[PDB]
Order: sequence, then C-alpha cells, then structure tokens
Amino acid sequence: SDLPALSTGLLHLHQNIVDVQYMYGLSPAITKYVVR
Repeated sequence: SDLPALSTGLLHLHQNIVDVQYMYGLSPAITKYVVR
C-alpha cells in the first residue's frame, strides 16, 4: 500500500536518524554539563 517504489530503505533510515539524533544527541553538551 502506497510507496510504489520500495527502492529507498537505507536512505529513509539515515534521514530518520539524522533528523532525530541531531536534536536529541547532546554529545558535547553532556560532556560540559557534568563538569560545569
């Protein structure tokens, strides 16, 4: 149903992570929060 292509699985997965972890990553933020 819908998505008459099925040729964009890994591509969609990358956008899903690059569009969520970019805002919920805080990798460098936590490194400067526990020591300051």
